[PDB]
Amino acid sequence: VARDITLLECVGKGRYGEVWRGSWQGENVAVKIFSSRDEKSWFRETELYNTVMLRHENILGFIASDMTSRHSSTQLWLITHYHEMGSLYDYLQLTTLDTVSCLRIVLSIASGLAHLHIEIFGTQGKPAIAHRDLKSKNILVKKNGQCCIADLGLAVMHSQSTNQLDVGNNPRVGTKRYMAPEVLDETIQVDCFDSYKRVDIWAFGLVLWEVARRMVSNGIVEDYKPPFYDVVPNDPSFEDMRKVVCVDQQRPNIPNRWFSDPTLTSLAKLMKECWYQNPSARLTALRIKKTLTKID
Amino acid sequence: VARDITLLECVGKGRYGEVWRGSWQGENVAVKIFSSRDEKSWFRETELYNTVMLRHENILGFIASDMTSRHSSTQLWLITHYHEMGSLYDYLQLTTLDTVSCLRIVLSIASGLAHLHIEIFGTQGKPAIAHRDLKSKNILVKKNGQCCIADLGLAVMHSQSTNQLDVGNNPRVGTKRYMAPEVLDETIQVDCFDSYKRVDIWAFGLVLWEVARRMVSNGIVEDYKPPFYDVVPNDPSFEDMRKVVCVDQQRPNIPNRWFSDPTLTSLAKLMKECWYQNPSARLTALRIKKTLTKID
Ligand SMILES: O=c1c2cc(-c3ccnc4ccccc34)ccc2ncn1-c1ccc(N2CCOCC2)cc1
Ligand SMILES: O=c1c2cc(-c3ccnc4ccccc34)ccc2ncn1-c1ccc(N2CCOCC2)cc1
Repeated sequence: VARDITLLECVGKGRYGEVWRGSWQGENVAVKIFSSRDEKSWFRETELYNTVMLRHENILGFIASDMTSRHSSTQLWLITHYHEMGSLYDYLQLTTLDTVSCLRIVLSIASGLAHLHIEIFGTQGKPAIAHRDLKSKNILVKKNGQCCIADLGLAVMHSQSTNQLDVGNNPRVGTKRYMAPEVLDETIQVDCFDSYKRVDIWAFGLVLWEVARRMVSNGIVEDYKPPFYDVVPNDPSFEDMRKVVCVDQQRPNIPNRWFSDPTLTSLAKLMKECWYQNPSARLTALRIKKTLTKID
Repeated sequence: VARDITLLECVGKGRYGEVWRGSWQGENVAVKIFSSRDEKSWFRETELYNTVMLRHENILGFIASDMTSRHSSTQLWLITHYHEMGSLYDYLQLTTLDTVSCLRIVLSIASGLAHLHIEIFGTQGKPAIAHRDLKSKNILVKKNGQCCIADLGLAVMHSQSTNQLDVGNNPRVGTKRYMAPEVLDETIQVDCFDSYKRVDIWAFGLVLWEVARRMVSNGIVEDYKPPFYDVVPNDPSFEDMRKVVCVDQQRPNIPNRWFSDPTLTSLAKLMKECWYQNPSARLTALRIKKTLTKID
């Protein structure tokens, strides 16, 4: 089917490869073409899409995964639904948010992440899945104002039936800017599936921060900024992050104007419960989901 | 609701209190009257029945918990379904088993234990529950040849809605005869919920041993004996058990004649995989259920 996709324009590009707006069967599609060095991620994401029943409103839906030759060389493609509003990263720089829009975004993400983390038994079930590269560029905004989570190339899996933690075999590591302290300082218990969920929760708190900044209260709003924008450069090194997060113990600042708004007050408390040093102390995805469902 | 029951005969009495066949609305019921020293166990088990949807064919069904004044003293009652075949401890002493009835017993136990251990979500859900006092006296035999698990007095609970382990406040500790190595040597990670499930699997392996001895093969069967009958006395001390299980690494002996019967050969393997010194190496309850489902 890759043969029948017309590529229209590149809408994203990095070390991972490229993403194109494509045309297939009269519809827009997104086509990720992986770079020659990220093949293990293609393989992992193709694995999940072909073996795990993983359909959910807030998880990017796959159309197909192909191996195609483009002028005497094999490319690995992932074809998915196309979301014209773009990633959450771009969207937040192009608009501000009201309370309703802000809460739909962060609840839809929590709902997606809770569905990954929870094992489902029986016929149409799935193992537990930790994401491990959660960030605002890996979240797409839908026209209905909810989001969906993309990029399963680092997923780890677990099934209670087995002692079996399925970590794959991918040299890729998570985005440094969003790595939790226990990943930066290499004390993460790599044999414990729960450790990976607590890493997703750390990174979720950062996304929550990023989105809350863009909700208007009392007529004012903060500029879009990425986590730790003030203390690390662009493309921060491993050591930059370790210094800020581990040695200096820093966390994103809460703007004072948030305390004059009850929603932002509740989101401030929530995000700080994603950031405890002790990974065991952090909220679960399901607790976040429930809490955001009650926030008004 | 304790006034609506008439106690007819005491069918058991020990350190824990007493159990009575009572009469209620045309049916037998079991009435456990707790001893004064075991008040916290009544409280825990009343806490569970009041806060947890716990219904399963292989878990002793509760009718009510009540406080009542008899003899000018307060008795704490737990009123359950009654099983005239008695506990597994009684039944194994009354009779021998054929292959079908042996597998029906130990499968149904695995099935109840798996159900305790697994967390269920939604409106029909429940937290994960570890039992902590599993033994043949805490398992009742039903007329249909299946069993149900009793005695949640030491239960510990866990759910994906909170990273806090819900332990009791109960000084009571499990039956020493069945305690796992990591309990006896006090190396159990008291903060990790998984380690309490692993304690149940140790004990389940011991129950499996007791049941297996009573399955006849090629006209051979063993007398009923409790685990470790040959190396500790009745009512063994904590040291008695630690010397056998930890210091000497002893394990219940496998009768040679089991290796002449394919079923008992499969049961011997399954026991072994319950008895590893390393708790994390042990099978899960769900994998035991699945294995016993496929053993013929
Ligand atoms: O980039 C995408 C996109 C990417 C994936 C995708 C597929 C496979 N793997 C991924 C891993 C990480 C993140 C995304 C994917 C799936 C669907 C997608 N729909 C849309 N756009 C996208 C479309 C437009 C835009 N502009 C930029 C800012 O606003 C206006 C237009 C920016 C992004
Ligand atoms: O003891 C029971 C029994 C106990 C519970 C029960 C309720 C609440 N908590 C518990 C905690 C641990 C164990 C059991 C319970 C529930 C149902 C029960 N049905 C039957 N008998 C029982 C009845 C008779 C006998 N003999 C065996 C020897 O030949 C004479 C009869 C032995 C046991």
